[PDB]
Amino acid sequence: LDSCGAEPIHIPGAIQEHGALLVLSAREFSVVQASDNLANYIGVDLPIGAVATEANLPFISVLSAWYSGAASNFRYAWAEKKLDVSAHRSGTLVILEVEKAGVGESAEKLMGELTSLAKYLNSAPSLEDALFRTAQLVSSISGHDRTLIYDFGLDWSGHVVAEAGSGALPSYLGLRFPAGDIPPQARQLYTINRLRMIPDVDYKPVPIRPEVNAETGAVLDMSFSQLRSVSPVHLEYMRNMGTAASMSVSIVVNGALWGLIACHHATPHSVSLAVREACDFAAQLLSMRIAMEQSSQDASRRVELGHIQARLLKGMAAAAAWVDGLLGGEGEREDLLKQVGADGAALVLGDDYELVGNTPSREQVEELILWLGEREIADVFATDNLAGNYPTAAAYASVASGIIAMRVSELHGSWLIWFRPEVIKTVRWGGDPHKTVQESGRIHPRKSFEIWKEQLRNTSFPWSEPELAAARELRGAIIGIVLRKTEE
Amino acid sequence: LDSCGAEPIHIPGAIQEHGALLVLSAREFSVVQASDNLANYIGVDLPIGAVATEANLPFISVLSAWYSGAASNFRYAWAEKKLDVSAHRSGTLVILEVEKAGVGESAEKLMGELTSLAKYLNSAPSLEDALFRTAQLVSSISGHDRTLIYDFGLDWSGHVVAEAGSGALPSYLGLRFPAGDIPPQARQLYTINRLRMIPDVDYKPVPIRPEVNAETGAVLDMSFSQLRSVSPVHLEYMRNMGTAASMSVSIVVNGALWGLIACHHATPHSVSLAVREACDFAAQLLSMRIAMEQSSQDASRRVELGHIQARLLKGMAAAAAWVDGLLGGEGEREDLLKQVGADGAALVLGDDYELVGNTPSREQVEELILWLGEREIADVFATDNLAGNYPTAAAYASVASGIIAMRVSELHGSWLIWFRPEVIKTVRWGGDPHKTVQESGRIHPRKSFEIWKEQLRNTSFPWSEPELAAARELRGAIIGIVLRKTEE
Ligand SMILES: */C=C/C1=C(C)C(=O)N/C1=C\C1=NC(=C\c2[nH]c(/C=C3\NC(=O)C(C=C)=C3C)c(C)c2CCC(=O)O)/C(CCC(=O)O)=C1C
Ligand SMILES: */C=C/C1=C(C)C(=O)N/C1=C\C1=NC(=C\c2[nH]c(/C=C3\NC(=O)C(C=C)=C3C)c(C)c2CCC(=O)O)/C(CCC(=O)O)=C1C
Ligand SMILES: [Ca+2]
Ligand SMILES: [Ca+2]
Repeated sequence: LDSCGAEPIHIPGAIQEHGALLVLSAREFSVVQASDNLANYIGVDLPIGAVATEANLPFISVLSAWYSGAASNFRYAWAEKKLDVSAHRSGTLVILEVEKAGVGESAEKLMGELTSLAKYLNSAPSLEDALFRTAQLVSSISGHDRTLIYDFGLDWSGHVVAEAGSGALPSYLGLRFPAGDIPPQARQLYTINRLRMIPDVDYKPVPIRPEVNAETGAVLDMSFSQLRSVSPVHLEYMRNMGTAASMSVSIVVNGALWGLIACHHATPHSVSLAVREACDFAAQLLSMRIAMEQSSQDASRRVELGHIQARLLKGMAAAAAWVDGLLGGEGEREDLLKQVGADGAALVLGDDYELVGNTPSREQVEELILWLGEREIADVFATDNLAGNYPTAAAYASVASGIIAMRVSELHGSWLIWFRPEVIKTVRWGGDPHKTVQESGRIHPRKSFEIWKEQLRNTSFPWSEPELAAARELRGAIIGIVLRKTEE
Repeated sequence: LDSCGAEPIHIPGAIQEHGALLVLSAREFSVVQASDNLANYIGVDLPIGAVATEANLPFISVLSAWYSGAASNFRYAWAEKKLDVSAHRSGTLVILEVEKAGVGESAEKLMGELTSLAKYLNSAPSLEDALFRTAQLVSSISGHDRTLIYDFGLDWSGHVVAEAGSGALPSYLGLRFPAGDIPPQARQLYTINRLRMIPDVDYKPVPIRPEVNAETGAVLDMSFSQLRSVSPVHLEYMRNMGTAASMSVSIVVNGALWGLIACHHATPHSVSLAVREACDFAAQLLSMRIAMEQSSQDASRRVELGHIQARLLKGMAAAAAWVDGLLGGEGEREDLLKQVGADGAALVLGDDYELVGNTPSREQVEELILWLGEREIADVFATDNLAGNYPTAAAYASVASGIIAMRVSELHGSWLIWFRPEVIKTVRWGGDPHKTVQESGRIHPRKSFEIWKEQLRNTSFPWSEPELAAARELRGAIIGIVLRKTEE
């Protein structure tokens, strides 16, 4: 259960103060909803149900032409009001937003800056150098007191891997922050909407009315609203961190959220639409370099584990008993361990326990199998910290802090379990990563982000996605080989 | 009409000599078809209709397990017969192939070689350096007399951009070869099947029988058959080139065929399955570096042309007459030309001709519009060599060798045409690129690939995909703006 993750952040029915929002129906461009501050930004009152005309909205022919083409987002520089206008499509609606235009900016200056970044990335000595250059560029153009790059781990915790700034905020470079600082619905949203900005932590939310959109009969889906009012609890987190403004940018690599470029200010601070879009572009450029590196490594590992797989599957088929493809020689046993980069394995077939390499005792495995028995396992169970959910395991963390466990073969109660040892390491966090407080029925963030150091115990080197896949495929192979052998 | 492009290369009903082929039905693994040389490679006669058993095929339980999992290709090292076995799925069939195994190779040596390439690419000073390193690696592992990298142009002609080898074959580095050397169905096939090998140009094809597959009732689709007998006319091309063996590898970037790693030998030469797969891997690695570079440039250009588009669309909407967004000031006119990187444009609205920048005369444009009038144009007509299909245009190649032409507005006979000048350049081809001979009812390749040099005339700098898109979008915008203005 995750109460943080359950907040419906995409439907707050309000926006921040630095702009206004209008919802139009696609066919007619009839005004279906509006933020309470609309007439202010645009100088004309649009009653609900009324038809936007060119007199109200000088850009409406451009909006019309945009609507029916391919571009996902509308942009229009409304010089007269010094407003930047943006829009997106949602169902049968157009959601239109306006904000103050940038001052003293040009497309041509931003293009030269991004071109230089692209060229630098297109050589790119090293990823580290690519990350620092990208943070420095974003810092230069956004004017924020701090810009960092936040790299997500397999558990959705993250480490600060690059940083630039004015000195007005603390340094978090090299620190880890827990998964729960960005809850899963926020992570999902941030996968599909790559930009956000909070220019003043203490804005007063501006209501969107009417509450119910008459075209849809539901509340407004603000997933792609740039002005969307943000979660109260995140604002509390910002206050606790001492950041009066933020802006972040998703780094999306091969369709998955790789990390964030996160920016903060010690006082209120906004960034123009053109500069936000340039920061997205910068993140995309960086993502291309990251991808080169990520995919080469991943693919190489899959090739490697494929070779080991081919040998195991061949020996399993050639042997009288499939198990001897795993246990029947020194190469077989070495390959068994290498298949997932483990240091040990138990093959448990009914009452026969066969321990290979470095394992817990028979007695420890039997207890572990009883413990596993009581869970639903789709294909494989994997953990890098078995003591975490199975405390009796702390007694054998030196050999089996990490496990991949799975049922195998045609016999219920037969398992293949791979083991990894504890690897102790010192981990420095931005504050106590267990510190969330429950109060008035809600989970609140920690108050301190001061370096919080631990000697991490009972935790193995993490299981990679190629190692998990290889486990799944081995499992599939064992049963398919068996099935076919049985046809005879 | 393209008779070269019409040959059904994926259904020759025969294979090359260096392996054998068996078609199995998926459910039963019943033998549906076989190459005439099968019993030779595998030592057991499989009558058609008969059920493959483990005695015939020791790997059949592995094949069975593979069939029902996710992997696209089967591989099995049949040590006893020193055969490499491969397979793929096609409809309800499995197509299984066997060939001689490699001698004195290891997975671990190939992995170290590819890892070093990946690491080099993951810094990669320059694309040129990446291309040469990749050719050198492929040369090292494949043993071919020559390895080159062949980069496709927008017209599907290609230039040799890297090369390595023994000296036993000529150098083609820096030469261009015409589009018709690889016809469009071959290019399509090579987009989805990234590997091919022809170990001996003078092999005698081995028939697959029966002719009709009884499970499907049609001939065998050999698109993904590695042993497939190849087009006779390509074999003629190889003989003319003096290459007794070849192997090539597609370089696929963002789903499109970017180029080939092409290898040749002056005498017969084969490459093992493991080495072919390593060459595919090498091409994929290279593709990741190419992609970084390609996508950055493309994306930057789209941003740039987007900015110009936003200005044009805004001026078109603000003006009484949409045309003044294009003609109504110095910026408007500059943006009009810049929208597609042109040096000139004609906006022709009924009988009013408005020429901007460097154009042909009114009289020349009027004739051009008559010529255009007689063609079907989906959205835009674009060429980099207008004299090519419109010879009277040679008289104004200095100003309008290249054009993008399109109908615009709500009035039939209204056009926007952008112009580019001739850029003369010296082009060196691998033989006369117009030289194909018709004989006995078929098109044959040239006999000489000796450097063939021309001063290329009547040809502009080529139109890029972002420039074409920008033209299409402008066209869409003009009509949408007009439509909405008209609502009033
Ligand atoms: C019970 C809920 C939450 C706890 C507890 C908590 O700590 N956060 C909780 C919820 C949300 N956080 C949201 C957004 C968000 N969080 C971060 C986190 C970081 N900021 C940093 O500076 C660093 C590290 C140096 C971290 C790890 C960021 C960057 C963001 C995005 C907003 C921004 O750029 O400031 C969030 C969603 C907010 C919204 O979009 O409505 C929730 C619900
Ligand atoms: C009328 C048909 C053809 C003309 C004329 C011609 O010149 N080629 C014709 C047809 C086919 N070519 C096919 C394959 C193919 N072509 C090339 C071309 C090159 N080899 C080179 O060395 C260089 C440049 C240095 C070029 C441009 C290659 C590489 C290939 C792929 C085969 C290989 O690696 O040798 C083809 C299809 C063959 C098949 O797959 O069946 C046809 C029909
Ligand atoms: Ca990561
Ligand atoms: Ca190219």
